[PDB]
Amino acid sequence: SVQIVYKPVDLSKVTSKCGSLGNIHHKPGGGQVEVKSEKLDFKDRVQSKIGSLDNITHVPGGGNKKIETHKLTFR
Amino acid sequence: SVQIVYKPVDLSKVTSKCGSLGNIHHKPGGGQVEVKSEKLDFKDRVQSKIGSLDNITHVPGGGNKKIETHKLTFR
Amino acid sequence: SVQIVYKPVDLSKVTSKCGSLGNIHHKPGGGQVEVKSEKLDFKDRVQSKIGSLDNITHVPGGGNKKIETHKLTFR
Amino acid sequence: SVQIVYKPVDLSKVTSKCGSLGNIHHKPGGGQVEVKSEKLDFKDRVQSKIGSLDNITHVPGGGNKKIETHKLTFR
Amino acid sequence: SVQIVYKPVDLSKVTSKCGSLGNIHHKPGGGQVEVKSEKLDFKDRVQSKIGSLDNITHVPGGGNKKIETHKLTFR
Amino acid sequence: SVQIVYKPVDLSKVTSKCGSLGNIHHKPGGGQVEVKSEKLDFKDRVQSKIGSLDNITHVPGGGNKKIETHKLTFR
Ligand SMILES: Fc1ccc(-c2ccc3c(c2)[nH]c2ccncc23)cn1
Ligand SMILES: Fc1ccc(-c2ccc3c(c2)[nH]c2ccncc23)cn1
Ligand SMILES: Fc1ccc(-c2ccc3c(c2)[nH]c2ccncc23)cn1
Ligand SMILES: Fc1ccc(-c2ccc3c(c2)[nH]c2ccncc23)cn1
Ligand SMILES: Fc1ccc(-c2ccc3c(c2)[nH]c2ccncc23)cn1
Ligand SMILES: Fc1ccc(-c2ccc3c(c2)[nH]c2ccncc23)cn1
Repeated sequence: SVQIVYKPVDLSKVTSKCGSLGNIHHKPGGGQVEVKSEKLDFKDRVQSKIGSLDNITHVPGGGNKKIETHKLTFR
Repeated sequence: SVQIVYKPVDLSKVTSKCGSLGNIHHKPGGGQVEVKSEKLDFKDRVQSKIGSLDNITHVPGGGNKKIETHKLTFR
Repeated sequence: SVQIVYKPVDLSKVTSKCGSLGNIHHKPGGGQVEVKSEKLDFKDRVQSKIGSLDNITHVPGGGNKKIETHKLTFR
Repeated sequence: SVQIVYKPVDLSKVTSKCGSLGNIHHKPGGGQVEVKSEKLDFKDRVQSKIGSLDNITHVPGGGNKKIETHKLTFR
Repeated sequence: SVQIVYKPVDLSKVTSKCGSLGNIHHKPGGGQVEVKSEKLDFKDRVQSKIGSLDNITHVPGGGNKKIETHKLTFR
Repeated sequence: SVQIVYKPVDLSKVTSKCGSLGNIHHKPGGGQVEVKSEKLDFKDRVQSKIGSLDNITHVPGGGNKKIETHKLTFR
């Protein structure tokens, strides 16, 4: 005989209050970029990125995160 | 005979209060960039990034995080 | 006979109060960058990053974190 | 004989630059107001104001002012 | 004979630069107000103000001011 | 014979630079106010103000001021 009771209770709270949020300024890559190449030999795969790439401004009002995992394994 | 009771109780709290949040300024890469190359031999894979890349401004109002794992293993 | 009772109680608290938060200035890479190369031989993989990359401004209103793990193992 | 030449030259400048302007919160009179009167005799004019009156939020983008007066008086 | 030349030259400058401006919070009169009166005799004019009155939030982007007066008086 | 030349030259400058400006909090009158009166005789004009009145939050981006007066008087 085997009896297993799995009764986790979650009454938790993840909250945030922000009176005002803003005046955010993100300016990447305002400088001049010059790339001058001459007599280059590439014998394999080439990946090149020039300029302003993949810059992120992320401004969530809350941005609160809850991660919870439940696992019952029986053998 | 085996009896197992799993009754965790969570009444916890993750909170934040912010009266005001802002006036954030992020300016990466305002300087001039010059890359001058000549007579380079590459015999394998090349990855090149030039400029302002992957800069992040992240401004969450709360940004509060709760991670909780529950694991019951029986053999 | 085996009896196991797992009843952890969490009434904890992770809180923060901030009256005002801001006037944050992050300026990486305002200086001039010059890279001048000549007669370089590369016989293997090359990774190159030039400029202002991967700079982070992270300004959470709370930024409070709770991590809790529960593990009951029976053999 | 009387000769009068009035030739003022104005090449002046009143300018302003604002990158962003906002997140302004004005909350007057959030408190409870109770006025309880009994057996008052007024024998003349009465002016009464109760509550939230005449509060101003004024947010001009420039709000720049130039005042100039020119006066030539001859007798 | 009388000769008068009035040639003032104004090449002046009143300027301002603001990168960001905001997150302004004005909360007057959040407290409770109670006024309890009994058996008052007024024999003349009465002016009464109770509550939150005439509060000002003034947020100009520039708010720059130039005042100049020119006066030529001849007798 | 009378010769008068009035040629003032103004090449002046009133400037300001502010990288960011904000997170301003003005909270007047958060306390409770109680006014309890009984058996008062007023035989003349009465002015009364109770609460939060005439509070000012003034946040100009520049707020720069130039005042200049020119006066030529001849008798
Ligand atoms: F289905 C998807 C969804 C998303 C992406 C994805 C997102 C972001 C980036 C990316 C790929 N590669 C990068 C390199 C440098 N910086 C940022 C990124 C690819 N496949
Ligand atoms: F079905 C889909 C859906 C999305 C994408 C996807 C999204 C974002 C990016 C991407 C691919 N590759 C990148 C490289 C650099 N930076 C960003 C990205 C592809 N397949
Ligand atoms: F599905 C996805 C989703 C996201 C990405 C991803 C995100 C960010 C970056 C990335 C890849 N490579 C980088 C290199 C340097 N700095 C930042 C990043 C790829 N695949
Ligand atoms: F033609 C006009 C135009 C405007 C007004 C005017 C404006 C503002 C106010 C006012 C009168 N009396 C007040 C008392 C207390 N606080 C503010 C004010 C009267 N006549
Ligand atoms: F033709 C006009 C045009 C305007 C008004 C006018 C405007 C504003 C206000 C006013 C009168 N009396 C007040 C008392 C308190 N607070 C504000 C005001 C009267 N006559
Ligand atoms: F035409 C006009 C224009 C404006 C006003 C005016 C403006 C502001 C106020 C006012 C009168 N009396 C006050 C008492 C206390 N605090 C502020 C004010 C009257 N007449």
